[PDB]
Amino acid sequence: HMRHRTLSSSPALWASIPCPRSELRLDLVLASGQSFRWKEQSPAHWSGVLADQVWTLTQTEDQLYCTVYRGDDSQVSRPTLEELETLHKYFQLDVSLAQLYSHWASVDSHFQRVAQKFQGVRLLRQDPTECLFSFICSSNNNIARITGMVERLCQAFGPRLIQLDDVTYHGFPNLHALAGPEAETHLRKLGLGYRARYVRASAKAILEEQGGPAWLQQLRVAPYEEAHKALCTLPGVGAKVADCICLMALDKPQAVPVDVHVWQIAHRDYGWHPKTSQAKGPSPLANKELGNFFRNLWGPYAGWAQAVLFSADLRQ
Ligand SMILES: Cc1nc2[nH]c(N)nc(=S)c2[nH]1
Ligand code: NI
Repeated sequence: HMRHRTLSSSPALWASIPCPRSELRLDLVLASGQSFRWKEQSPAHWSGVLADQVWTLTQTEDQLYCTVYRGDDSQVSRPTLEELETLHKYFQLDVSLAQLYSHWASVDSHFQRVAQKFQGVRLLRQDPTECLFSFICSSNNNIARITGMVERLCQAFGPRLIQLDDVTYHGFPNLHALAGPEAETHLRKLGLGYRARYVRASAKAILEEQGGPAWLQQLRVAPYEEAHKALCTLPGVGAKVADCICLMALDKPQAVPVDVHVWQIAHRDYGWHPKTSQAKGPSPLANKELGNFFRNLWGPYAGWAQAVLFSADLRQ
């Protein structure tokens, strides 16, 4: 009934935010392992849900164009001012990525080379709940599969928003919905495997042990180290997952997730080995050590630099 807008099709309905290609490349940010809720339905047109609404996003060399689908039986209008603010905060556009790129570059030549080809990789400020349960799905997984699991989980447990072409859009579930006695069984049906148990258990744990989603808000203002430790008490959440959530949803720019990719990057590209470890390969200690290494080199926005390299290590 209703269709995925392009900018050519329905230019009336779009609005714009002044934003150079160099501060944000949508195609590098939206499907490079931060959010799993965005897809390029038509070329250069990214559609996804954001806080119980659907958006299509596209950009020129100096403009970010965006349009909103309210969902309900609505008078299709342009994005409001508040909705444009919501998108501004989402891309943390107050932060100048140009100055961060040069600041990291001045101590790190490897970064300088990569950053040539990979500009406009910045961090989304994601909802905590959505980031938590998406990253619980990330264990022993690739982006594409995580994307699939998260989509079905939202269709199965989350409120229906709107349909566009053959795609139905659902909001992220509340904790209560994931915590119930049939939730693990349903989630296995949806292909999550062992992650089904961690999803239900962490949903149940945040409700009963931590008092629901205001807890995640507390962790947003809590210092990084405290947030990381508290996340790590949850079923299915270790250092990597906890660091991804810290970086991506709890405003801890210094959080450096250490997975197989950044372990490999460190060794291959930086010649780093664990010093204070005698054991040669990965471990909790060595991984924590590697995180410290990157903070020391890049500074309090080490997490963001790390995202530039992670994103670049996907594209051959
Ligand atoms: C899905 C995903 N896994 C990740 N691991 C690391 N180290 N960095 C990022 S940004 C990431 N994203
Ligand atoms: Ni070596």
